[PDB]
Amino acid sequence: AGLRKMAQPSGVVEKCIVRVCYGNMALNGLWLGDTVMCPRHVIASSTTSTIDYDYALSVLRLHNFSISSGNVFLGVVGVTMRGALLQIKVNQNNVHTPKYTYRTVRPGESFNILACYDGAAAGVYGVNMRSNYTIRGSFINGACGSPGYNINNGTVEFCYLHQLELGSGCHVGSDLDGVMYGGYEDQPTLQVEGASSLFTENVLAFLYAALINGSTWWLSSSRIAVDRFNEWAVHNGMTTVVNTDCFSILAAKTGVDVQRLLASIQSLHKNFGGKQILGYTSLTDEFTTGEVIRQMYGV
Amino acid sequence: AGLRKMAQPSGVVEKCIVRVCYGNMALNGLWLGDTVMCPRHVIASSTTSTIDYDYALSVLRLHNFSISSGNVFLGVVGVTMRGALLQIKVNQNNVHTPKYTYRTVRPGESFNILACYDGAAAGVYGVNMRSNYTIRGSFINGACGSPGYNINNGTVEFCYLHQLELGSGCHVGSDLDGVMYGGYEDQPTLQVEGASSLFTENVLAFLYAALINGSTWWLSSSRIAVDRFNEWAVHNGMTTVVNTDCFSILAAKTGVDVQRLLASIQSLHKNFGGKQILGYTSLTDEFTTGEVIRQMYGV
Ligand SMILES: *[C@H](O)[C@H](C[C@@H]1CCNC1=O)NC(=O)[C@H](CC(C)C)NC(=O)OCc1ccccc1
Ligand SMILES: *[C@H](O)[C@H](C[C@@H]1CCNC1=O)NC(=O)[C@H](CC(C)C)NC(=O)OCc1ccccc1
Repeated sequence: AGLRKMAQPSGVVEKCIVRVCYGNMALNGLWLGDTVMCPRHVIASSTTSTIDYDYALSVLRLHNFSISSGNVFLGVVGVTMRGALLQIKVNQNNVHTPKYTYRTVRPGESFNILACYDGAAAGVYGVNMRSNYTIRGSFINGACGSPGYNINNGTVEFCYLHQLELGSGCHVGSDLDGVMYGGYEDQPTLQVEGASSLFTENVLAFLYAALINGSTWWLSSSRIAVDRFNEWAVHNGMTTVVNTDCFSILAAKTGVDVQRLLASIQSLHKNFGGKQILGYTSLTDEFTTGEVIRQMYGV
Repeated sequence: AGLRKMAQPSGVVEKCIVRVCYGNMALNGLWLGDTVMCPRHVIASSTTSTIDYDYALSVLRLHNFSISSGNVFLGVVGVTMRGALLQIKVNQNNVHTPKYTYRTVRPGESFNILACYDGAAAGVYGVNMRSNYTIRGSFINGACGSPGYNINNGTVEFCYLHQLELGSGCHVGSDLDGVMYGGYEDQPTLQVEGASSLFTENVLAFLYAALINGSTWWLSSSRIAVDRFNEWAVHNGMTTVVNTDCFSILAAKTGVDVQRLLASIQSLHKNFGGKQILGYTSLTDEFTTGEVIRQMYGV
């Protein structure tokens, strides 16, 4: 019993973290095979104005990099621009490289953050990509380059490298192709986050978890159809429901259909805060159907 | 920016997990040196009526154990009772044993859980020991023997091995000395959790984190002496405050003294009136001052 937001174990990723320094900047990189990937703002000069990154690369000198795995320093052979990342070729292969892939995550999907400082892992926690392509992380100065990952059947799927914090305190990365999530710029100029909405398909998963754990006080007797709910959602800070086949096994185990949970969601919006669900805010959207099925029933 | 309940990286503990099977029982053990520690109910022939564990040990057949680290099987040399644990001497030293200590945690303290099934880590999350010596876990069948840990200066401090779930779904372990937290029994008979109170010093830490992250709408201009607050606390489900030295740094960073936060707690203890603080709709006691200082300022 219980429901907790968990991270997948971090050991296989920990041995891939390096410290990457250039000039006055220091952040983290991801060392796989004979390449280190890191946010390109490590080569930028200090300025609140816009950075011409092609110019910064044109004046770069390879001997000004300092890249280290612990107290072992890696020699730099070359550098390539990769979107908002640098691909740095080094003279040593990481013998602890796991089997890995890259994958760009989509809104509402969960993954794991390995928060790193000075080229070493400090903390690990699960996150969920919001509708405005930000995550609700915890990062302070020095965290850039911290990776996000999922572990799928022995292969590490890398999906995020940390890049910046917005004025609201939420967090933005790029994928490992160098594409910034949400299209935000890797620039120091002021940008404000897009509007954020609760991810309704994840709220549905959370409410099924609550039923399985014996929480029913919030359950409506009424029903509302998916498309009518979706019309209400986009005026009330919630995302539309697109996928429902994923709920079939949860509806079968609990005896409760999606239309009943959608009506419950509308009512919870009306006395919002009056009571928690399993000790959480009643409209919690950080859990996916997959995470719930794993925690309730196993892998 | 941000505040997240996070775990310390799990890599050094993952290499210590083994699968321990006996008869119809399957759980997890902790392999350090040439010893495997696991909950002694692995040798119980029921978990349904009161168990004479000394008898169970006296009729044990060493060969009926199956202990494995991945696909490496460990030979059992002998078995000793250690409180609510078995101390199993095995024929191989774990070469990946980290530097480690044991320590029994106290109410209000945080640590990390590595949830394990079939002798392998599946998830990691942070917890905080309640005043009734239970934790807010997520565990299903097969999780017993999952360890709790902290890491300090590269030394692993083991403080918990998972033992049982109480009727309400909260979770109980033993320390690595074999002493059950809270004096609960490692017996299948009926047990109910004791009364629980919110840990006020942790609620204070959370409100300081909220201030550092720009959440101030709830902050009282009024204040209340620690004396007066403690009279209210014991009739309102909260612990008394005696240590305020742990807030000196946070009060200096924010300019807000403890007495104003105590008045705010009184106002917020019933509800947040429909608003949120760092995403919460009710007070949380899961964060210590140490976690908050680390996440806001590093170390
Ligand atoms: C890389 O370590 C850093 C991570 C930030 C630092 C504070 N919390 C974080 O997550 N990223 C940057 O400093 C980034 C560099 C740009 C060239 C992309 N800029 C940034 O995040 O500053 C925006 C900001 C505004 C207001 C408060 C805090 C940060
Ligand atoms: C060890 O794997 C197991 C972990 C429980 C199982 C369900 N969630 C857990 O944390 N511990 C026990 O099964 C324990 C055995 C002692 C009483 C000897 N008994 C227990 O936890 O209460 C029984 C129970 C079983 C299944 C669900 C809820 C309670």
